[PDB]
Amino acid sequence: ELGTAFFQQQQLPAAMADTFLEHLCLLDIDSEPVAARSTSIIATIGPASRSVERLKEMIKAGMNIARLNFSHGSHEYHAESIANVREAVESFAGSPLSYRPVAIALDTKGPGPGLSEQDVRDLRFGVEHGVDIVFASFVRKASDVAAVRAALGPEGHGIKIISKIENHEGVKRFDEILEVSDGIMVARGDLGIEIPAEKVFLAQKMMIGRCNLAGKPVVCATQMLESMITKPRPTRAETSDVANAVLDGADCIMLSGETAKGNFPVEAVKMQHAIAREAEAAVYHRQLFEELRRAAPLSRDPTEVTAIGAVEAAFKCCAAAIIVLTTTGRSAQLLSRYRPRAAVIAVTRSAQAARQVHLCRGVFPLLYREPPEAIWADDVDRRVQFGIESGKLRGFLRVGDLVIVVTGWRPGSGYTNIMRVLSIS
Amino acid sequence: GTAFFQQQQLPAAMADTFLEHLCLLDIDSEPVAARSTSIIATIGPASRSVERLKEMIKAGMNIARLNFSHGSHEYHAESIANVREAVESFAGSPLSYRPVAIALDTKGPGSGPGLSEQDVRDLRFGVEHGVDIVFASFVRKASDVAAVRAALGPEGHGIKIISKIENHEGVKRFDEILEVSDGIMVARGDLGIEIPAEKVFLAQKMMIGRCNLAGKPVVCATQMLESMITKPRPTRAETSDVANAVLDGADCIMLSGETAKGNFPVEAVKMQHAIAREAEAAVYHRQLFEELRRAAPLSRDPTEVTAIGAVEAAFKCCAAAIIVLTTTGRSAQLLSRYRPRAAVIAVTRSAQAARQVHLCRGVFPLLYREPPEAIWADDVDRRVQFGIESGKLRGFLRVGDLVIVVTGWRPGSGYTNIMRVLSIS
Amino acid sequence: RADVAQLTQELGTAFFQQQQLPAAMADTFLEHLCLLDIDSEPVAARSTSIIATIGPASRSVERLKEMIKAGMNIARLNFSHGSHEYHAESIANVREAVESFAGSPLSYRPVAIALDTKGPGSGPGLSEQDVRDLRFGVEHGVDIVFASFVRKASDVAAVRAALGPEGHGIKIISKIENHEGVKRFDEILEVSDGIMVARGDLGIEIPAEKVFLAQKMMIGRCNLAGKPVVCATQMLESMITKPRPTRAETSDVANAVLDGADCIMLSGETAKGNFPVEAVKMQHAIAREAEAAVYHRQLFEELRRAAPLSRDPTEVTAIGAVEAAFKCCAAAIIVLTTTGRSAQLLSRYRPRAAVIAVTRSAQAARQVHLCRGVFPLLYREPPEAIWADDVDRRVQFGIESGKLRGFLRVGDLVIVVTGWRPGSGYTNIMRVLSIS
Amino acid sequence: AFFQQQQLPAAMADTFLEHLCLLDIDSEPVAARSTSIIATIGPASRSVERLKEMIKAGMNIARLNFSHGSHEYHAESIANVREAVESFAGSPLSYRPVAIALDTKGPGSGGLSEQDVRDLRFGVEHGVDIVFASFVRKASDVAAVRAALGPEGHGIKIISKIENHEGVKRFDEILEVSDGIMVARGDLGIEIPAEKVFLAQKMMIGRCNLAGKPVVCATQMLESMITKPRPTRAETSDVANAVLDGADCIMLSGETAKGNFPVEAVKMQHAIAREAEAAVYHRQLFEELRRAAPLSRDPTEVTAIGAVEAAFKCCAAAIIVLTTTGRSAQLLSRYRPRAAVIAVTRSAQAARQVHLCRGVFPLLYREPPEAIWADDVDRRVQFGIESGKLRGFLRVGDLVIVVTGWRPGSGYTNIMRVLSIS
Ligand SMILES: O=S(=O)(NCCc1ccc(S(=O)(=O)c2ccc(O)c(O)c2)cc1)c1ccc(O)c(O)c1
Ligand SMILES: O=S(=O)(NCCc1ccc(S(=O)(=O)c2ccc(O)c(O)c2)cc1)c1ccc(O)c(O)c1
Ligand SMILES: O=P(O)(O)OC[C@H]1O[C@](O)(COP(=O)(O)O)[C@@H](O)[C@@H]1O
Ligand SMILES: O=P(O)(O)OC[C@H]1O[C@](O)(COP(=O)(O)O)[C@@H](O)[C@@H]1O
Ligand SMILES: O=P(O)(O)OC[C@H]1O[C@](O)(COP(=O)(O)O)[C@@H](O)[C@@H]1O
Ligand SMILES: O=P(O)(O)OC[C@H]1O[C@](O)(COP(=O)(O)O)[C@@H](O)[C@@H]1O
Ligand SMILES: O=C([O-])C(=O)[O-]
Ligand SMILES: O=C([O-])C(=O)[O-]
Ligand SMILES: O=C([O-])C(=O)[O-]
Ligand SMILES: O=C([O-])C(=O)[O-]
Ligand SMILES: [K+]
Ligand SMILES: [K+]
Ligand SMILES: [K+]
Ligand SMILES: [K+]
Ligand SMILES: [Mg+2]
Ligand SMILES: [Mg+2]
Ligand SMILES: [Mg+2]
Ligand SMILES: [Mg+2]
Repeated sequence: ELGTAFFQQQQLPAAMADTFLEHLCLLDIDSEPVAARSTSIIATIGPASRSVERLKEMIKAGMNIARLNFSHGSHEYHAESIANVREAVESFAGSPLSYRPVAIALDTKGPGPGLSEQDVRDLRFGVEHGVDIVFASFVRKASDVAAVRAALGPEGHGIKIISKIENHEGVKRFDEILEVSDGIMVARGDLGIEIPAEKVFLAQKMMIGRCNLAGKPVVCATQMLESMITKPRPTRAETSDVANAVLDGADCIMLSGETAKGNFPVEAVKMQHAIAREAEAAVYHRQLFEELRRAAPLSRDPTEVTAIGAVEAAFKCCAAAIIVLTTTGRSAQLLSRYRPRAAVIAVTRSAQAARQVHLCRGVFPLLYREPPEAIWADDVDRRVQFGIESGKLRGFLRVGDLVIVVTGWRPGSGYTNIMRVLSIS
Repeated sequence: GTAFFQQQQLPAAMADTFLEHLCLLDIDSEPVAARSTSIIATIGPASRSVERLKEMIKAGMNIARLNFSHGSHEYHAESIANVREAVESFAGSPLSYRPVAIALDTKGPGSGPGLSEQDVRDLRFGVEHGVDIVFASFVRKASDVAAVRAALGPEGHGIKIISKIENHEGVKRFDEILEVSDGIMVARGDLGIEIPAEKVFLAQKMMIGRCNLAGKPVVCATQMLESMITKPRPTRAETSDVANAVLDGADCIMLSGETAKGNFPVEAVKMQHAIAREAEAAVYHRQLFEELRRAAPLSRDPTEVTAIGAVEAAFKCCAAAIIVLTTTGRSAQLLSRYRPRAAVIAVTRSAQAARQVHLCRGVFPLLYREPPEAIWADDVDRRVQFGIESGKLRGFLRVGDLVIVVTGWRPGSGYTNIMRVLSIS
Repeated sequence: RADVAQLTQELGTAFFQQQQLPAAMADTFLEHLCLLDIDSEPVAARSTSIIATIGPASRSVERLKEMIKAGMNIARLNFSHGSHEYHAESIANVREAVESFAGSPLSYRPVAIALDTKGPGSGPGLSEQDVRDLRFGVEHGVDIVFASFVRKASDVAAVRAALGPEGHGIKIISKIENHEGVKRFDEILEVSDGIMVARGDLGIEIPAEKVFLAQKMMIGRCNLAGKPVVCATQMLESMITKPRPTRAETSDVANAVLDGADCIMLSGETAKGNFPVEAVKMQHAIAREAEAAVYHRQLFEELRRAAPLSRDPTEVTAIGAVEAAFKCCAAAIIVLTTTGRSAQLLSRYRPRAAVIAVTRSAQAARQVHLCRGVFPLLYREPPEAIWADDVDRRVQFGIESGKLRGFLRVGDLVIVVTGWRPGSGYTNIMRVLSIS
Repeated sequence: AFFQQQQLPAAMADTFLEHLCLLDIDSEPVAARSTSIIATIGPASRSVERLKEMIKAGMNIARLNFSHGSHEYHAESIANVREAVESFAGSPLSYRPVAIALDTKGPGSGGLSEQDVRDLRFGVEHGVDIVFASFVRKASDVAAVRAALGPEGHGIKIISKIENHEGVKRFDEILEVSDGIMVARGDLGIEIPAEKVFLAQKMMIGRCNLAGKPVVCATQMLESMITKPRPTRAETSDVANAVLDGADCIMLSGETAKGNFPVEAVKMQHAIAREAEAAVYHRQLFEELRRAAPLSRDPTEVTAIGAVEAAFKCCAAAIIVLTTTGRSAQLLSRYRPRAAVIAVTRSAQAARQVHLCRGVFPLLYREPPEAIWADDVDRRVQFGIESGKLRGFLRVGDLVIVVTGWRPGSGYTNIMRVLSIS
């Protein structure tokens, strides 16, 4: 039905292993990855990656989130970077095979007591320019997040706040920070200066583990491919670091100087893309799924209940994708937390949700712009078919495949409760 | 509430090891779930009175067994008529009506090598009288099952054949017999004479294990409550034997002389009911579900994929029930094979399928009698509402419970593909 | 298959087909059940002890010799019936039958004598008849007391006090027979040497459909504590009048062994029935089949995970010896013991290997029958001048007795467990020896 | 306080996910660093005074890269290493043996090259302990290296370097005839796509752990430390992940051979390895190693499993083992005990070679002999205890597992004893 060739690809012999030791022993360099790369790539915009033509090459290479580092540059400089990103993104609104939403994230300069005056002004700039995410620098406690949230004013409550953990206090107060944040960034640069360099891997693994347990995005950042600022190829430690961040459970991986100022910004994005694809196939889903299941408390929320049912069904049939309809991205995030091998294709009418779901591993957003049908059930079927046809066009799906489809019982956010098994025709 | 988590051996259910699970079993933890292992009662002089049969149905009898080793065809036709008269006396309340299957147990081949002439005549009697199940005596190989199937003719294509394993050859050729049978009966009486008495428990445990792995019904039979033929209370070994047959994984438990000729037929049914309810709560679902999922192969059949998704969703939310619409009983059987703690309420229009699904542990059949609605989606919803209303009346459901609803995308058998999370209102 | 390939080439495919070894290698309990085979013959010596109640059907010396040969390890005297004179005669007949085999020290079978008390009756604590019967037990040298209707820790303290300073070595097995005993189980087990799941009264005191829960819970907790647990009452009841038991009875015996019972008991089946010897033979045959069907892979992992870390060298040596025995498919673990404690600590990890306990104490040799898998050998030789040579002689006695008894063959590996100095409490050494 | 140190809350976790969640930057490592450090000797690390600092920093194996330098150059490096090592021999209870490994140039465009034959002969003549054989592609390459060592070099350990696709594909046949493996990531990263090297590393480490044979992770682990005093975030993560993967040894090449911070690079590897060893999830690792190790009738194999099990049961500070060839210590090491394996040996070569096995701390026995063999054994065990107390491995009141044999000579280990310290 699928063939022996299917079961030799994407580390499937290592996937069937009964122990983690046997899983390692069965990893094969000749077993090619087939699934689309699920860990998002955040690229820092700077002199080496500002031009519209360079940004088009970075989008093609795999960049999903453009980071603006507000530690340098004026508001005028960053507004031009935003306009260049949006111009490069919209240049592909013709071909549906190449069009992809790209999120814009603002990284603050940092704190002094309370939020700095420059951070208040930069956060206001972000709201005025429609940024999707804020990477808040030096978050140490829950009140630091509340201050950033308050500065996002009356108009920016939909912006995701990713708290950067950069010091001992942030690590110690991690649980209270994660509870009030949308996600976390393991900011290894400052963290490696604030705590002993030999302890950073413990903080990284702990934070990734806790974010995976909470179902919240976690970004691994800084010096992942550092030598690529001046060299065309990374060191053996650098490729290992990227692979291990993905195996640890990071939703996003980041490039800073590699894309902002280095000589090989596009090559650095290509390298992160190539490593993440290899590492995602090497994940030991048998143990991961069982442990995510065992740790996750019982839930009476139908979205959470449908999500675990859909992920279980996708593993049972080797589903090419899980197509989910989402207004805020939440139904896609709840599927993503169980780490399915199947791609989560999120169909949405919200351009902001489409950009923000790049924070969740394995979510491939599709922005639906067709006008509503008069009959709601027909409008749902048209969006389900839109995900199927986009999936066929991009290579996720073929006729005869099985897909899991996740929808809700009435319009509006918060009513997901249906999982369907569909044969692609 | 805290009271909820003290009942149905929930502290023992949360245990991390089987040893800790045994340590946490509590005699004060009352069973809450409806009894899921079916009771087969043999009909005889002690249980043919229509008024006595009504008491046995109320006590929990699900399948009435006619032992063709004793009595004439005229005697068995009167047994069938009395069973049907007692069963149909409750049809005036469709929300509480309990279907009861009729099983024909053959005399056997005797000194012959294959199907005897008396068995050919008895099987034809069964088809003419509309029996639901055949317990075929002394099945030794796959060709014995084919001969029973041939003797049932074209009119008896829907009858379930449960092969009785009663000797060494049947145990050795078990795999080939199970492959062509609808299920198995561990016929301990003859088996204990054909093989050493001290080895029967090994054959019982092996056969139950293999049937659970195949997703096919398995019946534990003979001398389970033997002393209740003359005494009002069973021995300590007898109550333990019933509990252990349920813990082993038997779908059905049987009564022979206890109901056919003894002085306490109703009390024997009540005792099996009481023990099975206690033993089902003591099942270690944490290990059982993991092992059934791991052993079950990948499937591209949407009914099988929806079944595992629905069972996973039911465990996630502590669903009171899985309501499934079924024509042949197949969708209910595929849910049952994963051993959910949630009751599988099977709503069907087929009176025969309603009787036959008693062979699957945890399937509670409801016979829907209303003619089809003009709009198919309304007819589906009416059947689901009938399941909810029957469930509320019988104590399976309460307002505020979560229920998993399993349906298909079009009319007719074979199209189950939808799982939905529903709150009981 | 790579984890057993070399040992399969060495020991042969026939070795790995016996004693439910394909079911033993299974990765899940479901696959373990699927691989159980009625043609896979048991090889190991029966490890669950059989307690037989002595009565009119089993009191003669000649009948007792047949019961010892059939497998009886513990003789139970039910003090609910019979006078002190009647029970003293039963004790003398048991000792005469047991000593008739003492001529060959290498094959002699010690048999424990257990006194089962009448109980408190309508009273709240220790009755006057129990005080008199317990003093009779001390005066007649009984090894074990099965204390009836234990409801709390003070009930066992009262039994201990009635035994006096002379009965300090007697094992107290508390009988759990009612709701209060089940609810106060933890405090009772803490002060008892073991437990008896007394299903007869328990099945009257609590709903009959709940007894299996109390049995499984108590066996689980005793296995966790490493203390003996006895499953009792109506196991082979129909064998009082019939030569073959019912299908529920053979299942009940097998399930008590699979649950983890150290001992199984016969009451009326041996005390008053028409087939006392056949009932013992049936329990022996079922226990051997059920012991091979135990899923050691999960059981050993769970016993290890649940057992707290220990700084007691006897406990540390015990787990190391059991681990080593599983690694090499050791035929036996030979242990030197004074009180039986080192053998009990090996037994709590449920090795597949027989635990051959070499002791000079006749009482400890009788009492270790309470621990599953312990085969006592009574050493009658006087001590050597050099302690190290005396220890080596005792180990060689175990090997030679094991060879003559069929436990050990040339080429087998055995694990030997000893201590660093004389006296109880100093076990700390494990050795791997090849049988030549 | 005991249960807050060495990641013990994370060690008690019921799942790997919970284990990650409980990792604590404030939980200080207490156990001695188990993963050996191999430092390449070059212009930056050739002086006797420099080598003494590197030994104090944690260097266990000195690597001589025969791709560069003459035989005269390498003989001087060997003499300087031995002079620095022997400067600490005055205190036998604290003396640290250091192995000398010869890394061959390789076959180049060719089987065994003529320069490799000459270099291997040099190694035997100069008493090297280990050979890192370059570009091993099949079992016959190992046989050729073994033949070139001759009858005088029967005791030298051959660690096969896997550097290309053929070596990865023929891994099982190479490991079967080798003493261990080196994941030579430099050439491997050029021979196969750079994004696939982590898969080859994890597979090879897993298979060596399964076989109970040493595995070395090598190349660019702390590359930026050649010119900078601190490594990058990717470099510290790489070292930690090689240890978490299961590497017995970690290596420094240019960082020690030609870089500006050779001592600091050794100190950095030491600090990271200690932190990573405490973060190992022993609960799962021991169960998996135990399950996968085949049944055995070899008493040394049987005693080793029993001793490791007993060490975990009592939180033993150490397993003290008497060994002639190092084999009894290697069989204990394969089960990855948390307890240090203190190997007491009279063989100076075995003391150097057991650095290839994670968690084996060699002690070279040089005390006068005892006339009674039982007394001589007891004295070697007391020597293990005293050196352990002096070095901080043991304290009074600790439990240790002692692994001895029933008669003199190698191959007779069969005894495990539980001993209370002082
Ligand atoms: O299922 S996974 O992809 N886990 C694999 C990672 C892993 C498990 C266990 C160990 S171990 O130290 O026990 C060990 C190390 C090396 C061995 O050879 C060995 O046998 C055992 C190390 C590493 C996963 C990832 C992230 C999670 O949050 C999660 O819940 C599960
Ligand atoms: O390892 S053992 O020898 N026997 C395991 C007995 C057992 C385990 C699990 C279940 S289960 O309900 O999960 C289940 C039932 C039926 C299936 O087919 C299935 O896959 C799973 C039932 C029974 C053992 C005995 C006593 C102990 O105290 C102990 O720690 C371990
Ligand atoms: O993931 P979210 O934000 O809750 O959105 C899920 C919602 O999407 C839907 O599937 C479709 O709703 P709309 O037609 O309003 O887009 C709802 O039925 C469901 O509640
Ligand atoms: O379990 P079965 O026999 O396959 O029946 C399931 C069928 O029942 C339904 O849910 C309802 O079908 P009907 O309207 O024909 O009764 C179908 O959609 C589905 O295919
Ligand atoms: O199991 P116990 O009661 O602790 O006895 C074990 C004891 O037996 C021995 O092996 C032998 O002791 P004895 O010489 O006193 O008989 C002791 O070394 C050890 O302490
Ligand atoms: O690990 P190896 O090489 O097998 O050496 C272990 C040997 O060491 C000993 O413990 C002591 O032997 P020596 O007295 O020869 O040093 C032997 O009993 C044992 O066989
Ligand atoms: O700010 C950052 O990204 C850091 O410190 O690593
Ligand atoms: O026929 C039967 O039911 C039997 O033999 O047990
Ligand atoms: O006393 C007993 O043995 C009982 O009640 O079972
Ligand atoms: O030779 C080496 O060490 C390499 O290639 O990495
Ligand atoms: K910044
Ligand atoms: K019949
Ligand atoms: K009594
Ligand atoms: K070289
Ligand atoms: Mg920073
Ligand atoms: Mg029969
Ligand atoms: Mg009683
Ligand atoms: Mg190289």
